Amino acid sequence: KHNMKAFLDELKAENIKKFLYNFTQIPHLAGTEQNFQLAKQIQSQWKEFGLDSVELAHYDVLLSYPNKTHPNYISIINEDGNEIFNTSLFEPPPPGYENVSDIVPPFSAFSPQGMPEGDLVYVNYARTEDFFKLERDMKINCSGKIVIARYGKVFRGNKVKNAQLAGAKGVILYSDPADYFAPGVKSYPDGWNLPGGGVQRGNILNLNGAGDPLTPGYPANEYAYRRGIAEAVGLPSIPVHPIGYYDAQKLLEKMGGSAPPDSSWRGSLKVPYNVGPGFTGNFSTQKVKMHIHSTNEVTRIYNVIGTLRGAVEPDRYVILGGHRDSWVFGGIDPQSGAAVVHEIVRSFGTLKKEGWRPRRTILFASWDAEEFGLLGSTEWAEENSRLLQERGVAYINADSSIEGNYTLRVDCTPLMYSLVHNLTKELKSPDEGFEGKSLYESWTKKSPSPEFSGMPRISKLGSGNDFEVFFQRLGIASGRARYTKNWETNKFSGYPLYHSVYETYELVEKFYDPMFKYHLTVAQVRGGMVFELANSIVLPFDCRDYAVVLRKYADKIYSISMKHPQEMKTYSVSFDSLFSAVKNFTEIASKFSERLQDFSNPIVLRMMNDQLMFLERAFIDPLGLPDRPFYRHVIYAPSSHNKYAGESFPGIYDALFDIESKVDPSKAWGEVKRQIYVAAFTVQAAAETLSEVA
Amino acid sequence: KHNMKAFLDELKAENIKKFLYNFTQIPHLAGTEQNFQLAKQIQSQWKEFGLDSVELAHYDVLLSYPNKTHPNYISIINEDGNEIFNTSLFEPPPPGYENVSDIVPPFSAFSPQGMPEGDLVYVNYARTEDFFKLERDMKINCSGKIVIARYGKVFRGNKVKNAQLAGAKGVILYSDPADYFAPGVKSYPDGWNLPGGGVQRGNILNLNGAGDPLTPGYPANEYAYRRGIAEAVGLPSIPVHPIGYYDAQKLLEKMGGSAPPDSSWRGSLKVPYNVGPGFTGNFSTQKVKMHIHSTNEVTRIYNVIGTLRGAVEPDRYVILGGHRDSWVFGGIDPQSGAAVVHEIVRSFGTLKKEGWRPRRTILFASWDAEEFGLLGSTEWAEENSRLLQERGVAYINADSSIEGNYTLRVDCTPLMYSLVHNLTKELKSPDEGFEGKSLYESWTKKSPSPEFSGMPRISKLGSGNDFEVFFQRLGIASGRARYTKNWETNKFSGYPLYHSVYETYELVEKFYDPMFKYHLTVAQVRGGMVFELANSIVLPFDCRDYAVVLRKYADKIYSISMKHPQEMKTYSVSFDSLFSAVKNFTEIASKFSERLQDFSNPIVLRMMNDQLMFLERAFIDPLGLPDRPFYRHVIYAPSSHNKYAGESFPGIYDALFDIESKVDPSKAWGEVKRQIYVAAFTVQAAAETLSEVA
Ligand SMILES: *[C@@H]1O[C@H](CO)[C@@H](O[C@@H]2O[C@H](CO)[C@@H](O[C@@H]3O[C@H](CO)[C@@H](O)[C@H](O[C@H]4O[C@H](CO)[C@@H](O)[C@H](O)[C@@H]4O)[C@@H]3O)[C@H](O)[C@H]2NC(C)=O)[C@H](O)[C@H]1NC(C)=O
Ligand SMILES: *[C@@H]1O[C@H](CO)[C@@H](O[C@@H]2O[C@H](CO)[C@@H](O[C@@H]3O[C@H](CO)[C@@H](O)[C@H](O[C@H]4O[C@H](CO)[C@@H](O)[C@H](O)[C@@H]4O)[C@@H]3O)[C@H](O)[C@H]2NC(C)=O)[C@H](O)[C@H]1NC(C)=O
Ligand SMILES: CSCC[C@H](NC(=O)N[C@@H](CCCCNC(=O)c1ccc(I)cc1)C(=O)O)C(=O)O
Ligand SMILES: CSCC[C@H](NC(=O)N[C@@H](CCCCNC(=O)c1ccc(I)cc1)C(=O)O)C(=O)O
Ligand SMILES: *[C@@H]1O[C@H](CO)[C@@H](O[C@@H]2O[C@H](CO)[C@@H](O)[C@H](O)[C@H]2NC(C)=O)[C@H](O)[C@H]1NC(C)=O
Ligand SMILES: *[C@@H]1O[C@H](CO)[C@@H](O[C@@H]2O[C@H](CO)[C@@H](O)[C@H](O)[C@H]2NC(C)=O)[C@H](O)[C@H]1NC(C)=O
Ligand SMILES: *[C@@H]1O[C@H](CO)[C@@H](O[C@@H]2O[C@H](CO)[C@@H](O)[C@H](O)[C@H]2NC(C)=O)[C@H](O)[C@H]1NC(C)=O
Ligand SMILES: *[C@@H]1O[C@H](CO)[C@@H](O[C@@H]2O[C@H](CO)[C@@H](O)[C@H](O)[C@H]2NC(C)=O)[C@H](O)[C@H]1NC(C)=O
Ligand SMILES: *[C@@H]1O[C@H](CO)[C@@H](O[C@@H]2O[C@H](CO)[C@@H](O)[C@H](O)[C@H]2NC(C)=O)[C@H](O)[C@H]1NC(C)=O
Ligand SMILES: *[C@@H]1O[C@H](CO)[C@@H](O[C@@H]2O[C@H](CO)[C@@H](O)[C@H](O)[C@H]2NC(C)=O)[C@H](O)[C@H]1NC(C)=O
Ligand SMILES: *[C@@H]1O[C@H](CO)[C@@H](O)[C@H](O)[C@H]1NC(C)=O
Ligand SMILES: *[C@@H]1O[C@H](CO)[C@@H](O)[C@H](O)[C@H]1NC(C)=O
Ligand SMILES: *[C@@H]1O[C@H](CO)[C@@H](O)[C@H](O)[C@H]1NC(C)=O
Ligand SMILES: *[C@@H]1O[C@H](CO)[C@@H](O)[C@H](O)[C@H]1NC(C)=O
Ligand SMILES: *[C@@H]1O[C@H](CO)[C@@H](O)[C@H](O)[C@H]1NC(C)=O
Ligand SMILES: *[C@@H]1O[C@H](CO)[C@@H](O)[C@H](O)[C@H]1NC(C)=O
Ligand SMILES: [Ca+2]
Ligand SMILES: [Ca+2]
Ligand SMILES: [Cl-]
Ligand SMILES: [Cl-]
Ligand SMILES: [Zn+2]
Ligand SMILES: [Zn+2]
Ligand SMILES: [Zn+2]
Ligand SMILES: [Zn+2]
Repeated sequence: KHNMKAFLDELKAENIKKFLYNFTQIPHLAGTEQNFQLAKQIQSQWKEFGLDSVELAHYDVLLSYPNKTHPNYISIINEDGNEIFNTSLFEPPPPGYENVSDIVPPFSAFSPQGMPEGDLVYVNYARTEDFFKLERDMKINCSGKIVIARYGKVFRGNKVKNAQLAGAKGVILYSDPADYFAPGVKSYPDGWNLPGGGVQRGNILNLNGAGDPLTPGYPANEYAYRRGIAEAVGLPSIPVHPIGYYDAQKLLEKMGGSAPPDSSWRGSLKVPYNVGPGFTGNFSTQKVKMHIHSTNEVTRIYNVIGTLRGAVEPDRYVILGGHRDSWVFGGIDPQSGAAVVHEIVRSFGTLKKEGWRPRRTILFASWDAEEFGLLGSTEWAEENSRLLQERGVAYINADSSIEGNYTLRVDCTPLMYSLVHNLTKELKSPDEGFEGKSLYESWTKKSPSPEFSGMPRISKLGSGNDFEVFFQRLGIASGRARYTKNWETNKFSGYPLYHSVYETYELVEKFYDPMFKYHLTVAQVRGGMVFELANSIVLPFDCRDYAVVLRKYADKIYSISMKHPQEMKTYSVSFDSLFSAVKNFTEIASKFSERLQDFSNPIVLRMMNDQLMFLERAFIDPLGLPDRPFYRHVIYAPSSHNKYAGESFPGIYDALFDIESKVDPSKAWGEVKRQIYVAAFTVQAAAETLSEVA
Repeated sequence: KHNMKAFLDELKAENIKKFLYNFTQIPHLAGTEQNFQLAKQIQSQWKEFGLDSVELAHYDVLLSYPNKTHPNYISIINEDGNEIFNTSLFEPPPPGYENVSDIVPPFSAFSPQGMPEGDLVYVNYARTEDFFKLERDMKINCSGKIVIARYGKVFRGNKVKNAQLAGAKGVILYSDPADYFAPGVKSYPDGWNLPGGGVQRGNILNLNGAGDPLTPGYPANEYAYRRGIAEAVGLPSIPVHPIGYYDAQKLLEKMGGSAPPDSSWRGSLKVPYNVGPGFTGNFSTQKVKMHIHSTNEVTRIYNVIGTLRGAVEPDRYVILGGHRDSWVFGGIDPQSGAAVVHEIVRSFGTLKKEGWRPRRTILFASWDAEEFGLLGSTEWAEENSRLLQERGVAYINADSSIEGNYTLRVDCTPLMYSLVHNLTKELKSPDEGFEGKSLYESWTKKSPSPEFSGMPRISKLGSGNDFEVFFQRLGIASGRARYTKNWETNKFSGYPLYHSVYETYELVEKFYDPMFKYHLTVAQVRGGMVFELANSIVLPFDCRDYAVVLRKYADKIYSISMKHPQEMKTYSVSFDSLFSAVKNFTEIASKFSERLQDFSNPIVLRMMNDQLMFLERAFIDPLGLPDRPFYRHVIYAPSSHNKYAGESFPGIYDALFDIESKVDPSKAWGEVKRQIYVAAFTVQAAAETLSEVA
């Protein structure tokens, strides 16, 4: 038989291992020849595997690279202008790779050029609340200063945005061992920790969903009109560069001015973590000088798009996508994901060669330039938005399959909660001590829901990966799943070797997953989800799960507002409409579920499948969120303080944030009321898509 | 049998006559009790007629009314401040209606209040080219002047916008007998011409598709947040008032300054049509003073929405809609249309009572507040946009059925051209001399296509009626049809009694259509279109007709650009991408048509019906046109110079308009190139929705 068990049984850990080795021997940086060659290899192999069509979709997008003959570095400079200490020009390469060429040195992609010189201020994680503490409580002014911030907690582009608005003239990002060195584990190559010379690459854009900075709204095809660089979307205005903790120690050790305000500001280095500005007495005349010479360049990128045509509903698309470009070798990010996608394609293709096809069309994507701002997925979605609008059932992302070996991590739309619970109850746990137990059992034990007993945690979607355009712009039901660590406070910081040269095949094979059993489990989860979405007669979405969360989110946003009772009285701020809409959605969803269970009629079925498919779509507002036109989902958006985190009722949340500091409370509370109206209307309008159609 | 002939045969001229009489005995001004009572009557009757459900959908929108105890008028004032001539406070009511109460006096809806006093400048029709002539050629400055303009040629809101930007401090609109008095016909009540005391009411908003000025984007429901009046959309900034030609003569007769520049500036009154500014020598010290005291008021409006549920595809909607609110009695506008809709509902209901249902759902709408800016249709579409997006097959409008007795007039999407041709070939011509001939034959003879021999003229859609939100915002295939006059130069001016108290039942019964045969023909066209759209197994849309027009429109926009060859050389302005996209659309449409003719499989059928339905949808750009976010169709928009006219490739057209006057030609030609890219992309993306789906 050709059922899900047949699909799942065909997946093999040893194939995932072979693919991971094959994809990680040389760097695959976006825009480079190496990565184009890998695209062509994947295209050829997906064809061999049995897909109906496999094409490359190319775009010409703005990328950023260091200047090979004018390298980036930071100095401490004396009053005579002598550079007395310099940060490293490259990470010491790992054993056996010291002769690999074209390893891009650490840099912050899209930094502007400059050579700012100044006094340092230390800003902890450079979060919104860290700058509030500095400027409001400690009365420290960052204007004209170079800020030094530790990586962790929030997306680095948010740090840079925050520093820019505080008036900084430059930002130095570093990896503190508090966040990137687990106690009792050795540094690479002897363990999975970051060494003092390791550095985390990554872009510092704030694109808010736009994709290529030069072509917002439209694909960057051959005839595209491009914005001038001065009008580009999302580019930082001050130079930025990342460094390792050996170099950070040298910059932080001489810091003077004010003591850290409390222990949450101190990392694990042997320095005081003084906030500054500037250095202690003896070194008061020394400064820090940055030298950044990176260039932004329009560069061709290539997505591979494979199609497995549906037997019954070929005009309904289930998409499994993940990226292929990496900063260096991509041992975890992304090739641990890409190897899983490759084995999933091979398995579906095996069934296809035996005469099977899925009910609905499955599209498989190998995206390019994810590391430079989700560029490949977003340009392709811009090109194909009308097809995706009207035909897109679901998107499952497939970046890194592992970031630890402890338990499952899942973020997805509520419409997928029941699917994930049911699938994980049918899969074997790979965990020590849970032999013979379901993955649902191990996951629920290790990562309990904060809300419900005997349920696992599933988080909201924000941004930070290639599902963003599908979910936040287009309103296609999306999900993601991987294996993770037990390090809760580090959930947005990345594993220690994230975006470093040290993330290699050997890292994964020696220290993360020697038997590739966690990779196999992730392949079963991602592939099983795609299988069910593409083959179930009724789409496997439960609208009642959205009703449950909407009440949760309404209670939460009401509780934030209720911190300001006198203003709610003064400005007549009522959440009554939003609770009414949620109540209506709950009632209508319950009645729809009854009809769905109670309805031989393929028109009623498809009518009902269309209601299920367009339900996520109903939460899209074609006017977008305030000043973020490409974030259009009214229930979820990436947090304005941390792109990696999802925020619920984002338009209301942002209207309320720090509202006590707004100079015109009438205007500010008016906009809260406006956002309550938009949210109440949108929830009611989504509910009504589930009513009887006539 | 229950087929289209059965539906068409059930329609009766004598019923349309009875309904028209019933709907025109008292005024039905939007927001008044009279119009709410008519809504309730229609709701009850549509229920009686057999519809499955009939509901009222109400909204609270900004309307505008004169002040009953502080009337609007214009004076000529002497230097001592004595008002020596006053315009009328009301139109002399027609015979037998001199005791009807609540006839709203002539006013321009949404005029601000004020009492500006100044010198007159005469501006012909106040078109963009009339102001170019005044300011650029004649060197006459309208700043601080009161402008007097004749109605005709373009939407009055465009006149007001133009006058405002020329610096006018007020606008007086009047009906010149050149445009509103056909030679050799008597004035009402003895014929269909406008008497010297008649006045055309009408709104002067420039909403650009927004609907209620206080709630753009969202329905004006009970909990809506409203903009403050200072932020309202589309309100004029200077007072405006309309007058009849007896009063105009008194204002124009003393005009001095410059002679009219040529004969196209002279109307038919016995005055010189001097442009001014101000009066001739003896009267040079007299001024004109306006007194406008109208108020804008949020007021409840009511749409009636009737549903006839489809037997096979109940989640596909064919909509027949037209408005019910009138300025006064609405003899032609709108009740000649509403009477036709009423008889169409009665006929469909007769079939329903015999056991028939249409294949797809038919929705019938009686819209409110069309006269105040398409408010009822637009608020309802805003409320239901997600259902309409995903389920809307077509919208057929049904305002005035007659504006003459000469031949048919049709404006519709190219997707409906073949449907209209085929239907009209099967209907009887009602015209004298064409007894026994088809309507297609008479129509083609009287209104030949400028492009093709043996074809009739069908025009583009712009705005001016309730189809606007469905077509220009949502991208639902739309059409309209009525009987018209033989007066080509008057095609946007309105029939002589347009929006006057004199448009009564007697006007229609005596002078337009005594046998109600033209009304019956229009009912057969509108109803036949709805019947075919709701019942044909394959949707009756021909994508190849869009391919033909797209080439026409591309040739036309290229030819406009080619008036500037040196700039096209300098700025490398190429239309190659747009012609490539049109060529691709033509090829793909041809192949789709082959499959459609060549494909027992209801999934392939519906898949193909969905491709047909979403084809109009593909021309929508979710970012809208420049500074007009609610006009989203890339091929058509209402002309920026005349809301009644449709413009093709509007984004390119507006980028090119008057480009030789732009101060920064680099920037201006850059934006032309941007608009070519958007249009080429959009045409290619629409073409690709017709490709094989996988
Ligand atoms: C959740 O679904 C429910 C339906 O079960 C839906 O209920 C609707 O609520 C609206 C708003 O309360 C009701 O609107 C009323 O409609 C009547 C006519 O039916 C009007 O007369 C009312 O207006 C009068 O009263 C107002 C309030 O005092 C005054 O402001 C106004 O000036 C008038 O005096 C009012 O518009 C509507 O009837 C019901 N529909 C039902 C029960 O079928 C509710 O809106 C849904 N929630 C959301 C957020 O959409
Ligand atoms: C109408 O449909 C046709 C398909 O029948 C479609 O043709 C496509 O045209 C584009 C643009 O010309 C082609 O893009 C090329 O793709 C190749 C790889 O396939 C690239 O190597 C090309 O780039 C090189 O050449 C460029 C031009 O000199 C340089 O600017 C560039 O730097 C490179 O040197 C180029 O991107 C595409 O291959 C075809 N696809 C086909 C034939 O299948 C056409 O685009 C459609 N029209 C519209 C408006 O969409
Ligand atoms: C906007 S352009 C982004 C470009 C690039 N993207 C990433 O590197 N993404 C990594 C981030 C890893 C650290 C944060 N972890 C989470 O956010 C997280 C949430 C849920 C689940 I299930 C798994 C992981 C990733 O998603 O794996 C960048 O950020 O530089
Ligand atoms: C933006 S709010 C509009 C509110 C209101 N609308 C109308 O009165 N509409 C009348 C206009 C009649 C004169 C112009 N004729 C055409 O445009 C025309 C084109 C094609 C065909 I087939 C038939 C007629 C109408 O459509 O009948 C207004 O204009 O004050
Ligand atoms: C990754 O695997 C691919 C596929 O097996 C290898 O590419 C093949 O290499 C052989 C020998 O050079 C050629 O004959 C084939 O044409 C290639 N097939 C393709 C590209 O589809 C590639 O060598 C492997 N890479 C590494 C680093 O081991
Ligand atoms: C840090 O790097 C800089 C740049 O290479 C070094 O400064 C240069 O030193 C050379 C040789 O002494 C001079 O000829 C250059 O003019 C210097 N350039 C600049 C910009 O100062 C510096 O010596 C290095 N510092 C340390 C401690 O290694
Ligand atoms: C997850 O599994 C549950 C348990 O089998 C499914 O819920 C059952 O669905 C069937 C078919 O509609 C009903 O007859 C049962 O009453 C349901 N049992 C319940 C709710 O306890 C559920 O549909 C599955 N979720 C999916 C497929 O998304
Ligand atoms: C228009 O026609 C309607 C429907 O026949 C008339 O309304 C009816 O009037 C009678 C007598 O007053 C009542 O018994 C019914 O209840 C009404 N029916 C409705 C409202 O559905 C109305 O009188 C006619 N109007 C004019 C001006 O002739
Ligand atoms: C035009 O109308 C105005 C306003 O009613 C008339 O002016 C008024 O005349 C009365 C009686 O003589 C005075 O008491 C008012 O003070 C006047 N009002 C204003 C604003 O001037 C005027 O007489 C009318 N002119 C003509 C020619 O009929
Ligand atoms: C308008 O009528 C024509 C003439 O009957 C229809 O075109 C025919 O359609 C049938 C069915 O697909 C084909 O077999 C013929 O070859 C067509 N004849 C032609 C093109 O000359 C046309 O489809 C009708 N238009 C509609 C229904 O929108
Ligand atoms: C990189 O730096 C070199 C050496 O100074 C310079 O010649 C070249 O212009 C730079 N390349 C760029 C800016 O792309
Ligand atoms: C910070 O410093 C600059 C002076 O260089 C000043 O313009 C700015 O207002 C200061 N901000 C605060 C909060 O002191
Ligand atoms: C794998 O799990 C073991 C046992 O709990 C742990 O000691 C090891 O550190 C884990 N590896 C990683 C990379 O987390
Ligand atoms: C209308 O005019 C009267 C009489 O001057 C005045 O009392 C009232 O305020 C006005 N009504 C309005 C502005 O709605
Ligand atoms: C028109 O008149 C005013 C002076 O009242 C002036 O400000 C404006 O620039 C003038 N425009 C032209 C074109 O003369
Ligand atoms: C109706 O047609 C006749 C004959 O052509 C014409 O004389 C008459 O004016 C028409 N009526 C109207 C209102 O156009
Ligand atoms: Ca783009
Ligand atoms: Ca509105
Ligand atoms: Cl992922
Ligand atoms: Cl109409
Ligand atoms: Zn990644
Ligand atoms: Zn990454
Ligand atoms: Zn009308
Ligand atoms: Zn009208």
